[PDB]
Amino acid sequence: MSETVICSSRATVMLYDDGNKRWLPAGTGPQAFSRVQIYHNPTANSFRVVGRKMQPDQQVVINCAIVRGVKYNQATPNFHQWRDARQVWGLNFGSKEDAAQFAAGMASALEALEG
Repeated sequence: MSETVICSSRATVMLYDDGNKRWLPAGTGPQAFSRVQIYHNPTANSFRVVGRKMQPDQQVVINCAIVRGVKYNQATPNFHQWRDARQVWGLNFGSKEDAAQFAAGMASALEALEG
């Protein structure tokens, strides 16, 4: 299998546009939540998020890498916004378990990457 996934949460990934101060659908225009999973690649001691929509289309809404530099902010019980380089990946969740599970793996990444 492609690398070793960490966790999986239900949410509609969102990309912030500091240029205009607001959020913006990471993937394409349409929306309908997405199954985002984290990738645990210890071969290089690095992590990366990967999520796709929940429709026959199957499109990745998130595909970035996190390495001892991003720290989950968690705006609300059902939201996770982190600042990596210059962008912001604020994904909106649908259920408590989603936002809770998502941070589960992630938190592990930021912990095995930072120290």
